[PDB]
Amino acid sequence: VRGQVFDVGPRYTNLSYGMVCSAYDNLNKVRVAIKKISPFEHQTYCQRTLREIKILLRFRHENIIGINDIIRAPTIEQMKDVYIVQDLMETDLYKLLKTQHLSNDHICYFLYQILRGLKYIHSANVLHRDLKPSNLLLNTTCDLKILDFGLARHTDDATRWYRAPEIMLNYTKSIDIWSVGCILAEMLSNRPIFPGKHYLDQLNHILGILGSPSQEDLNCIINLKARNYLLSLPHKNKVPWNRLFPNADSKALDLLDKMLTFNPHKRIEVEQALAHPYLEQYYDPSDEPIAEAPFKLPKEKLKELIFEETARFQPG
Repeated sequence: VRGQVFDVGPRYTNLSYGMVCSAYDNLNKVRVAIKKISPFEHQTYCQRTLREIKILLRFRHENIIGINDIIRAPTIEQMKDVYIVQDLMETDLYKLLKTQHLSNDHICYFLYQILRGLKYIHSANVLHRDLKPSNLLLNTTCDLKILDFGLARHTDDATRWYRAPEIMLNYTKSIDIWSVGCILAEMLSNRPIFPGKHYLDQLNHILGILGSPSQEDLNCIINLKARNYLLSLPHKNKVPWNRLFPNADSKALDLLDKMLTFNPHKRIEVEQALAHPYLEQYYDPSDEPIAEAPFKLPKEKLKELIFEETARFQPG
């Protein structure tokens, strides 16, 4: 013990305040971030923890936070906590957007890294489902890494402001691109584009900017409660992107428009976004890898599964 308890091996030496701490890596001689997880009484927490560990251990990508080490007891009986060790990140996009104007070059670079990581995620048959500024970590040289796969789902199976319209009306990979579109909007103005105060308010905010959906888009909504809801709303005209973002690069707004497309079947794909003129300085498909290994219970089995998943980091 070396405090409540935050007991992290010989390897992790200094300390600054499941809870998170910065700490000194005595091997790699860089400081690191350590998340103390205590999930084992709660089936729900065991689920999120298992999913996040299984996903992060399979993934190897520059724009996805890796797991460098896992600290736990050598036996299931003694394992009450798990410590996840990750690269120390200066900041996240949430904190950055609270006080910093982003240059066009930073917006372009951040967007490119987000999309590059998301291409990899999607190629593994994973949906993130909770992309938001606080889940995007930056280091001091503006390298960007995607955080938090606790809520992730297989493509064959969240936070209101970034939620796609079809989540309220109806699903696919397209959910994540909408979130990215919301984040780009937020990078352009330093304010959330759709700050809904409740579930249906989020739809009112989207339609306030996009305008009322077309007959063609509504024809795609087969759920009657959802379609009739949309038909009950007063008509709204589209607000042009250049009215909202008079300073913005016209290529950025073109791409924004294609990401914030109401109909998920018409919405731009991640790989089409990467190939958009806005990202031409960065785009290099051979340097935009896909996953080698795409993805295909009570407390006690999940605890056992978390034990097994974490075995590779043990001295053996």
